[PDB]
Amino acid sequence: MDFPQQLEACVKQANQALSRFIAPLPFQNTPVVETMQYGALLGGKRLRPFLVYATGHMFGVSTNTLDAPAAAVECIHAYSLIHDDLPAMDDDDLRRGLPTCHVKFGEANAILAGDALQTLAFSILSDANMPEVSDRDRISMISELASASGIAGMCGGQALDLDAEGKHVPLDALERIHRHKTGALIRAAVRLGALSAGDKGRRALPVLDKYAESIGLAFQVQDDILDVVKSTYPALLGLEQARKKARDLIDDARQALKQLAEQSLDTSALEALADYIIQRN
Amino acid sequence: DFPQQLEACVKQANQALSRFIAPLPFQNTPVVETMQYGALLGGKRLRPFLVYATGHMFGVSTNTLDAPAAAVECIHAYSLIHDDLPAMDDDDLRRGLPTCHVKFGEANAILAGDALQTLAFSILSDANMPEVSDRDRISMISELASASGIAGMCGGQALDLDAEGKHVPLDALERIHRHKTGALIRAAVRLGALSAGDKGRRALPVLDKYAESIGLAFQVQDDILDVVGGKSTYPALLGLEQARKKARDLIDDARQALKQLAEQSLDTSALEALADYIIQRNK
Ligand SMILES: CC(C)CCOP(=O)(O)OP(=O)(O)O
Ligand SMILES: CC(C)CCOP(=O)(O)OP(=O)(O)O
Repeated sequence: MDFPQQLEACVKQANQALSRFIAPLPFQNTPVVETMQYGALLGGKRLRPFLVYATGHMFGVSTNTLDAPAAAVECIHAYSLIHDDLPAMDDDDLRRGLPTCHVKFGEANAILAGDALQTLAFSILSDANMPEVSDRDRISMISELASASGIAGMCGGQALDLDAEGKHVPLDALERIHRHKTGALIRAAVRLGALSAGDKGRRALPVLDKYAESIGLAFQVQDDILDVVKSTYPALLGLEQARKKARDLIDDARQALKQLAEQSLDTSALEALADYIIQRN
Repeated sequence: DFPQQLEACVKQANQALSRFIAPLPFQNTPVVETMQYGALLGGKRLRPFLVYATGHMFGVSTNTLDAPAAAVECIHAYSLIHDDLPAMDDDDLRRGLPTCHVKFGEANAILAGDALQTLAFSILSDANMPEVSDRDRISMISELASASGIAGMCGGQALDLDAEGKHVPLDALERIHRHKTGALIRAAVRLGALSAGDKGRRALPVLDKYAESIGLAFQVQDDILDVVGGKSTYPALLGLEQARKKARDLIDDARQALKQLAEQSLDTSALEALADYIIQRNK
């Protein structure tokens, strides 16, 4: 199967995993729970779950066990978008070809839905059945998701980003904003997949981190290029050197995978992802 | 002496809170300045009091209890920052001072509340709790999450909104409170007990009774004090004096639940003083 079919397949897996935890929730007939479902399940590429699944599978972890961190990272991802769309934030009327949550359900419902999705990520990690995941590793997973999603990571990146409005920050500052705003949660997806496998996965982390941060930045560069085809990669470097940048970052990602392949790990899915990113634009 | 124990637990909870907020990165950013303003300035710290009092009953150290005390207060703090927003309760003032969104703008207030919720989970998974088991630590995280999310606090805030000016009946009103404020108050007690482990876990059945009783009693008493100190309240549905009776009956339950524990060599004096304080407050 081609990567487009793989993405379709993961989207369906990520979607099941998501609904398996969302459907048993109380208050289903309320605007807020309806907003949570709209905001979490309708559209999206599910790249964070993909990373959890792909990384976990390399270490021989079942899809059942991985459904948990895959849904949990997507819950953090979904909540951030709901809050980021708010008029006080990015103020978006449309997302995923659909009116954003605050437009459809109202700001209060959007605020609460986002708040509750964050919490659900932690309930999932602390409650989901993961038969071969030790208690120590589960705490590492929770700890990782929390530092990556909070002020040290995602929130902290969003803070920096709003502060950078109208400041035309240099490339190094820009990459720092991205590393925290999106890099941290993408690194978390990979880290949760490997922690899932225990000590074996825990040893591949320094290399997996390099892969994750590199593809995290490569995604942002491609997004920026797609926008033209605040500071952005193209605005700072010019189109050609932004394309070069994405190519450089994917090379960095492949070097990381090279180290994993040398440890007899199947990097095919992670390699397929680097391939998909660089063929973009 | 109890009003002095409260001031003592407040200064302590604040220390705990600062312990976990101060070393965070980006200290010189509006968002972080907002988390500090919202978490630390003003408040009675009753949830932390519940954590400290329940834990101390089992001889758990304060240094250890600083974690669950700070974590529950972060959840509480974040809920107020978000609830104060114009789209929600729309409050310009709180604790006698401008609210977060008024002082720092909505964007910051939104982000700071989000980051405080995350911090609660970073505290429970990272804090040094030398005597706390991994299975218990996990139970402490699971509990905070269930109590704070759609099944607890957020779900209560929703029920409360979806009921905007609907004159809900008594059962619906109690359901709103049970989730909106009861769950987190019970979580405070449940976390204090969990840190102790086995001894604490066996006390939960009775501790929950105490927690649920005082949780509702706080709300009934708030309603009473709003009257003598449309949306449904206890005096509006029951009558002022029937609301007082209701609060009094709740504290009785709380005292009885505690007897059962004091009947197992547990010093319930602090939890007793709190139950008495609830029903006795005049402002
Ligand atoms: C483009 C956009 C505003 C949506 C943000 O999410 P994202 O593009 O980081 O999500 P993925 O790159 O993981 O698909
Ligand atoms: C004044 C008053 C007791 C009402 C404040 O209620 P709150 O929920 O903000 O805090 P408590 O639960 O500690 O009372």
